[PDB]
Amino acid sequence: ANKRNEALRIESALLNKIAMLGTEKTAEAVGVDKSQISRWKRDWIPKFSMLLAVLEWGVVDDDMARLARQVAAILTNK
Amino acid sequence: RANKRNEALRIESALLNKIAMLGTEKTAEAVGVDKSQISRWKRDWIPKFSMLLAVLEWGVVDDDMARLARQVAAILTN
Amino acid sequence: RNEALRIESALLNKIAMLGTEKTAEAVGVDKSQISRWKRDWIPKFSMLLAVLEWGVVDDDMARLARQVAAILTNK
Amino acid sequence: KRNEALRIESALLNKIAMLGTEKTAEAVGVDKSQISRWKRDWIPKFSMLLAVLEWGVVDDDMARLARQVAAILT
Repeated sequence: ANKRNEALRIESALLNKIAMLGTEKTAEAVGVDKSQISRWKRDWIPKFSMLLAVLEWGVVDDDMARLARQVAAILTNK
Repeated sequence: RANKRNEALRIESALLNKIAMLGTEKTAEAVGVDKSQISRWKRDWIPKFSMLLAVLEWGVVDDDMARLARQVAAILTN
Repeated sequence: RNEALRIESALLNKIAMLGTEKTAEAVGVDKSQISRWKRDWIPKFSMLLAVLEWGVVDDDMARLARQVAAILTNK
Repeated sequence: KRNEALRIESALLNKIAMLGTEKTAEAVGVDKSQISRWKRDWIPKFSMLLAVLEWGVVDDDMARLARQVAAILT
């Protein structure tokens, strides 16, 4: 349900940030030869992408956002 | 004169701070794990991962940095 | 249950300000304990101070609330 | 100095006495055979916390906090 959808939520922001930076730089800025990394995404990012989801890494994120753009509400609105 | 090194460390902290705090309470499916548990896993891919997370400039939230946010945020929210 | 709670909230923000890790180090508490610290000891001492009608209050957690108002309140 | 802690434990132990070394240990909770073990490791540590928490955490210290505390509150 949510521990799985929200894990994949992270598999996705993770893959996306590789993408952004460069599959290349995000791979020599962080070990793992071209061939190994990428087809590593296949099997090992999904795994510790659940992990983050397990730590609620979301609520903190989301809460750090809820509160953020909630205090940005005494600004938006008063 | 650290740029990435440090954060791969700041991040890596709060992680094994949670893979023990909530850790092998649920962490074998949380990451679908070998015969059974392995923190020998963690020293394998958590440090690399923390790097990635750092490289990806992924999140932050120091645990007592949050609290302060929250408090300030509550102070600014009444 | 008393303003012991109020006090707890204070001490924790101070610890947070100064830094949970620097503060454990500066105080006795080693990273091993920091939780016990925050979950038995802080609350318990907070009662004592409440009972002791001690008081010491969050002025510093003010300067922050407002000092985050300085930067955020302007762009 | 950091016998600032001593002056604290001192003032704490005074308020305690001045109020009741039991009217107090129940006001907070805890009894006689442990009530004595309380005076010594606990009060001092708390005094030390109080004395640490009583260091300046100066301006620039207050700035890096106020900065990133707010860097997340946006």
